[PDB]
Amino acid sequence: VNSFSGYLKLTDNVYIKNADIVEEAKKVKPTVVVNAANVYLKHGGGVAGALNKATNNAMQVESDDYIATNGPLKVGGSCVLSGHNLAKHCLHVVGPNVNKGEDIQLLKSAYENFNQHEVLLAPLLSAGIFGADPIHSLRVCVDTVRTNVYLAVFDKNLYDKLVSSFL
Ligand SMILES: O[C@H]1CCC[C@@H]1Nc1ncnc2[nH]ccc12
Ligand SMILES: [Cl-]
Repeated sequence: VNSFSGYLKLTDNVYIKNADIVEEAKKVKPTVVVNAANVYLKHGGGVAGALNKATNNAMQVESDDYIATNGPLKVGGSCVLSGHNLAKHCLHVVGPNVNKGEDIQLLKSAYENFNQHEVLLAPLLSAGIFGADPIHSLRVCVDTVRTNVYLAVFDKNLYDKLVSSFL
């Protein structure tokens, strides 16, 4: 039993809700919140900009030190950093950005990072301003993640579309 509330159950391990991931994180304080990161951990917009804003830019400060030490992530890769005031940990995961020409096949690799954590609050990778089809992202999530994932979908219209079209 966990404290996630109001989710629709899609499969044995995947749950979905129309919610602002920032407000959800502040309520649940999950062990792991997933960020929709880029390889530079430059948290400018979308989920990343919103999460970082909610940390008062502490996420960005921590991320800049991470990059200065380690260099950029790989597309499809991840790193674990602090969750600041939102969660114990933030798993920064880089899905391919279609608006940069990146290989959509890398979306499965991106979701594989979730399997290193027993429970996660997460967005749909590569959706939104990353330019992929969210229906496809949900399908890859369900077919790749085996741990317990609670998906927050900001856009109510998209949420309803994702539920109604889910196979
Ligand atoms: O699932 C994500 C992945 C792409 C579209 C969805 N959008 C959001 N859902 C919830 N909170 C959010 N805060 C900022 C953006 C956002
Ligand atoms: Cl977005």
